[PDB]
Amino acid sequence: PFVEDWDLVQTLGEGAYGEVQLAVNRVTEEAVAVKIVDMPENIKKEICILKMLNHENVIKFYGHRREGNIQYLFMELASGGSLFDRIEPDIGMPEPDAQRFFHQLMAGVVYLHGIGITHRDIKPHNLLLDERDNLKIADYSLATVFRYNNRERLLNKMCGTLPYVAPELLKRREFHAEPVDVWSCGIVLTAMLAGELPWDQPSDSCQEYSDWKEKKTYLNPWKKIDSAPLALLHKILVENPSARITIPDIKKDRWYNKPLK
Ligand SMILES: CNc1nc(Nc2ccc(C(=O)N3CCOCC3)cc2OC)nc2[nH]cc(Cl)c12
Ligand SMILES: [Cl-]
Ligand code: NA
Repeated sequence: PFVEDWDLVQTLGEGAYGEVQLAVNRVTEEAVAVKIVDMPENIKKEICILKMLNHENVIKFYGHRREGNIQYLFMELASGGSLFDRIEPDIGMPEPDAQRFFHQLMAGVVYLHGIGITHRDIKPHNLLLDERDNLKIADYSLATVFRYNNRERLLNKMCGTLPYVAPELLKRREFHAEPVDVWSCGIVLTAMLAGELPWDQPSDSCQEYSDWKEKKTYLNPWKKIDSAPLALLHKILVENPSARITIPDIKKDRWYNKPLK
């Protein structure tokens, strides 16, 4: 299987709609990633957002080709695979590696927000790694514009992944985009530091979430996390989105700025 000059050589991942393949150019040996979609107002938006992206912690879009019912979206390859696969279950990863990834994730998210794009599904499966283990935010199939001509639009559509999703998204008819992405970054931070997700969803009927709101940090996963990163998580995973820490203030946090191995 192939497309114009590229061979499709290995399945890198399966998706709801699609598949991502390792594409290797027959002549040049360049290797890229190609997302293959069967059957497009949506993918029209997606491609449009994809052509905006230019930042070292965001997956680069190379171009696309339509061949019948199939669209081929060519993108930078992340040959390190996903962050998901660097997280040891029940353990996490070393704190200095978690911090570095968190810095890189912030740099990507600030970039996105700066161009008025929200990603809306930040989680370790969507955070890929290049050959030097530089983090790249991938998959813009749920991404959308929240700021345009310097005017913010609130969101109303429910989407994302329940364990990463902010509580306002389940309780409010409309909500601001930025604090939803900040929240998912805090759940990613927890996963990195504890190798476990704290709750099934941030709802009033989920006991693990009530436990957090009651500050029972002698329970897992919090008891596995050092007090400095945990103090940051206390400012990110705040139920009311107007009281939640913003990225400019994350950048002032004591753990964020702590030198580590
Ligand atoms: C899954 N999506 C993607 N995947 C990749 N790369 C890779 C992802 C996973 C692996 C990986 O460990 N494997 C082991 C298990 O069998 C599959 C490959 C390797 C990758 O590269 C060589 N690069 C992308 N760039 C944009 C998207 Cl979107 C994307
Ligand atoms: Cl996890
Ligand atoms: Na698991």
